[PDB]
Amino acid sequence: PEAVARLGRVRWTQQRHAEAAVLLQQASDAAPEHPGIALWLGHALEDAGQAEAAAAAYTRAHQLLPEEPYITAQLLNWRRRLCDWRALDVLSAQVRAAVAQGVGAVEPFAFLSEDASAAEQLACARTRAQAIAASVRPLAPTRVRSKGPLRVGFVSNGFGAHPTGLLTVALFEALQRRQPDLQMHLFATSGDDGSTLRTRLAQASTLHDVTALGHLATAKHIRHHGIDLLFDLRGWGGGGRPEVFALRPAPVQVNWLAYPGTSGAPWMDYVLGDAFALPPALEPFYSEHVLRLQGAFQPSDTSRVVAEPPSRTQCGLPEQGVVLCCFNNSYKLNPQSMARMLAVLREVPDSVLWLLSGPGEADARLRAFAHAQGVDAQRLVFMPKLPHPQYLARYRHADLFLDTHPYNAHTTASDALWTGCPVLTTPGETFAARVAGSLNHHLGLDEMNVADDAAFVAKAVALASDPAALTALHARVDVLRRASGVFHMDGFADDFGALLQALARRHGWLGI
Ligand SMILES: O=C1NC(=O)C(=O)C(=O)N1
Repeated sequence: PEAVARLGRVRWTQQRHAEAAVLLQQASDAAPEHPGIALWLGHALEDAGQAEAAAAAYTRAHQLLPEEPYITAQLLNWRRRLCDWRALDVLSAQVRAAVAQGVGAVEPFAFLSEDASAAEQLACARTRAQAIAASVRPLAPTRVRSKGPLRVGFVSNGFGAHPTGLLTVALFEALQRRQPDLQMHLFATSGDDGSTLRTRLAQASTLHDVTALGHLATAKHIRHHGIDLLFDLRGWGGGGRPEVFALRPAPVQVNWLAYPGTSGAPWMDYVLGDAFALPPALEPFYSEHVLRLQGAFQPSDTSRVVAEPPSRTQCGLPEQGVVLCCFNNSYKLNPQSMARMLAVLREVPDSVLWLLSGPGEADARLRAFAHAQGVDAQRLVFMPKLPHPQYLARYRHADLFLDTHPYNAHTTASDALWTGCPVLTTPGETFAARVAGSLNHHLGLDEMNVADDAAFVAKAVALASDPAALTALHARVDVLRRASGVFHMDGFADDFGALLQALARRHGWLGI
């Protein structure tokens, strides 16, 4: 059992994931009390795409080492992803308690899913950042160059058909064309996926494939290019590499557009946000010194021709009736967010709720939940996984997009609005809970940022039972869509590049 588990750990290392699971299973069966085993069976199954089973292992892992914070955090994040709300209140309290005593175990990105103040979030991101910052030894300090073309770098694991590259690409294209004085460098931590996004990016910047490399080497590689300002678009989220940034390969390091919160990190100099999503009230809760673009913090791909979707029926929708949708990551679909969406459904009879098909049995769960809330399960409709262009097309059948709290739709909110679908949100009290709000505000749709849950249901019921007002809202989105600066990458470029040159001067750049 102790041996098995390690062979199967070997299999794990050499992507023979299928057998890793069958070995680790064989171990777990024979020694069902061994927490370390339960724990490896769990990462095993997960990476063999057996979600439900994977989470079952973390449950037992938790039953065996109840006082263990890291396991508890891992279990909660797994249950959110599967929309399994058994004991969510307790689990959520333990994770927050850990952060408070931290130790250390809560991953900051998972933590974004919790009902937690901007303060707890800072505590959490600082605690993590510290354990990393200590175990590492920074590279020889350097300074922003005095003379010349400013070298600006961005590191990300989604350059290509992913959120990051998918938001930044028209931006990178505008900057090549409008900000010649800036030299744009993309350090891509994932390989060429053959997406036209990946080509475009490579065509608009100098794209370095550092996918082969390790933390130390990556830093050293960035430093080889003598990058003056280095943007972390990663951020505490999956596909590393914070330890890269801890080596401070660049003398100025900016947290932007990727991780919707503070880094808590001593190696991170600036965060870039906006007046709305990061307002003065919230600055004390950022370790970075705050910068702000003139408009919304988020760019997007303003060349996308939204395609034509298949008929409502071929998309599983009925023909008449309002389609309110919430395309978002499953972990964001919390009890509070589902309740308020289902409340709309109850009071507006005709009507339907369109969701992304989640992992494991998430969809069965949300069905059963809808029924518990006294709503026909048939009225939830689930979209499968689809290439961006076909996915993006689906918003054409959407009537109103209903945001989640406390972790807003981010790229999906930008996607809706671009296709012309209004987005309803309740801007909360942390950056991540204010991303929709900031798009709406900057687009001019303040009436779509409402105060609380009751207001959310009220506004949505208003729109859903008055198609006249609803059709007119779309019309309004459309005007605002082409006239606000939110979707003017050209202006966004000019803004960014100027704010970039400014930062550079403060750290002693003499331009030219
Ligand atoms: O481009 C996307 N394709 C998807 O299938 C999806 O779920 C999403 O959020 N974004």
